[PDB]
Order: sequence, then C-alpha cells, then structure tokens
Amino acid sequence: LTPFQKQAHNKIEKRYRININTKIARLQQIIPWVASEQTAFEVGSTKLNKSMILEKAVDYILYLQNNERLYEMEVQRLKSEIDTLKQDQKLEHH
Amino acid sequence: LTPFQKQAHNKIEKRYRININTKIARLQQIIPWVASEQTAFEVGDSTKLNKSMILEKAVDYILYLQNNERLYEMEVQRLKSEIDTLKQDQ
DNA sequence: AGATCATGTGTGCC
DNA sequence: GGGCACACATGATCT
Repeated sequence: LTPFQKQAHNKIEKRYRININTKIARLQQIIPWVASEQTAFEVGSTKLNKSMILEKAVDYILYLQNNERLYEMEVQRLKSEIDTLKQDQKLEHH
Repeated sequence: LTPFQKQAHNKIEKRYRININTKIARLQQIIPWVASEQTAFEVGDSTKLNKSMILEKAVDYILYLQNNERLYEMEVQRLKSEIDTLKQDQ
C-alpha cells in the first residue's frame, strides 16, 4: 500500500466517478425536457444536478410508457372504426 | 472543523448518498428490462445490478421507446388513411 | 488488476 | 451560529 499504489486507486476511482457522471449526462441528453441545460457536475443559465436528471428520467419514461398505452388504444379505436365501416358496407345491399 | 459538526456533515452526506441510490433504484424499477433484479448498492428501503448498468440500460430503453413511437406513428397513419379511403366511397 | 461501493473529508455556492 | 451538492482520497470487497 505504497505511494505508487495510492496514486493508482486515485486514477481508477476518478474514472469510476467521471464514468458515472457521463452516464448521467448522456441520460440528461436524450431527455428533451432537460437536454439543453448545463450541469452541476463535471461531464468531461441554470445548472442541473444529478438528482433532478434522475427524477426527470423516471418521469420521462412514465410519459413514454403512457404514450405507448395511448398509441395501443388509438390503434384499437382505428381498427375498430375500420371494422365497423367494412361491415356497414358489406351488409348495406343485404 | 470540530467533533459535533464533523458528525453532522456525515449525517448529511450519508443522506445525500442514499438519495442518489434511491433515485437510481427507482429508475431501475421502471425499466422492465431490469426492474426485478438485485442491486449492487444500498437503497434506503444471482448477481447484482450496478449503478452504471442501470444508467446505460435507461438510455437503451429510452432510445427503444422513442424509436417505437415512430413505428406507432406509422401504424396510426396507415390506419387513418385506410379509413379516409373507405369513407370517400360512402 | 480493476471495478465497485461505502466512508470521511474539504470546498463552494444558496 | 446551515444545507446543498459535488469532488476528492482513502478502506473494504469482489472478481
């Protein structure tokens, strides 16, 4: 556990910490609600903190999960409406 | 710089660290690709998910979902136009 | 070795 | 006479 060796942890662990920061920033940058903002932290006029990015990430996913429910509902409504038109048209002469 | 206010600074930092871990765990819990796994870290609540894994997956899963909406949009357009084209018959 | 996560610190902004 | 985020540098553990 010499002087060479503690410099080798503080190389490894610094990387762990900017590795986390960059993943947090990448996540911020695909969320259109917060993508443009500057950050409280070193990635490598309001500053976004790690908590807020992580909170918004969860909300932004609920939003996309919601939208998928709405899309699978929209689809069913439209397929349903196509069905009723095809029936009405098939059975009018009858 | 003193025993009682040392003590307090840590009390604080522990809470900050558990807030970040709980937020990461929530982000995990909403991503069905990873939601039911174990965690490498303490939440304030056989191999364990790590922080960066949850972060990478959250980005993977948001791209997936954004990409699917484009497919959903197309499915909707194809249907709306199939309706257009039945109704112009009357 | 190398990654990871937990613990104390010191710093700087509100 | 305060809390906060964040960075840093260690210690402990696991592959």
